[PDB]
Amino acid sequence: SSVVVDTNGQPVSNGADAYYLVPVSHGHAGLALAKIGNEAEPRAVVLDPHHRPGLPVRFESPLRINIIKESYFLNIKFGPSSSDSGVWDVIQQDPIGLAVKVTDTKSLLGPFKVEKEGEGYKIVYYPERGQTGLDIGLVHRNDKYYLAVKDGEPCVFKIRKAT
Repeated sequence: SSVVVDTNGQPVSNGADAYYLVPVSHGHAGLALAKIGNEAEPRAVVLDPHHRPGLPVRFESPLRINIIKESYFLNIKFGPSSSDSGVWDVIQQDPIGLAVKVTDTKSLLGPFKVEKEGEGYKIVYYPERGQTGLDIGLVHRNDKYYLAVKDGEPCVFKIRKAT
C-alpha cells in the first residue's frame, strides 16, 4: 500500500519520469541488455558492472494516478513512454529458467510489483494476480548476471530519478 519513493524521498511517478534501478550490493552495476546464447539481438535484462548507471526504466500503471504504490501491478520498460519496445516480460529460457526480457507488447496490468525489501526495493513477479508473487533475483550464467525469477533471493535496488 505504501507510495514507492526515490532516492530523494519523492514519490515515483507513473510513467512520466524515468529512474535508474541501482543495486545496493553487486558493486557498481547497472541495467543493460545482453544475449542469452545465439540470438541475433540482446533482449535479456542483465546487471552489468560496465554499464553504470545503466538503462533507466519507467514504471506504468493504468490507474488514473500520477504516482506508484507497492500495491499496483506494473509494467516496467526501457525507453520513452511513447515506444512499444523495451517492455519487460518474464519468458521461459532454458539456461536461466524464467528470464526478464524485453518485448514489444504490453498487457493492461503488467507482471510486476515494486515491494520494500531491506534498505531498498525488490521487483516481484506475479504469475497470477490473486496469489503470492515470486522474487526477481540474478542468475549467473556465461559471464553475465541475468535478471530472473529466484524466489527468496531478491535483488535489492534503490530508485534514482534520471533527472
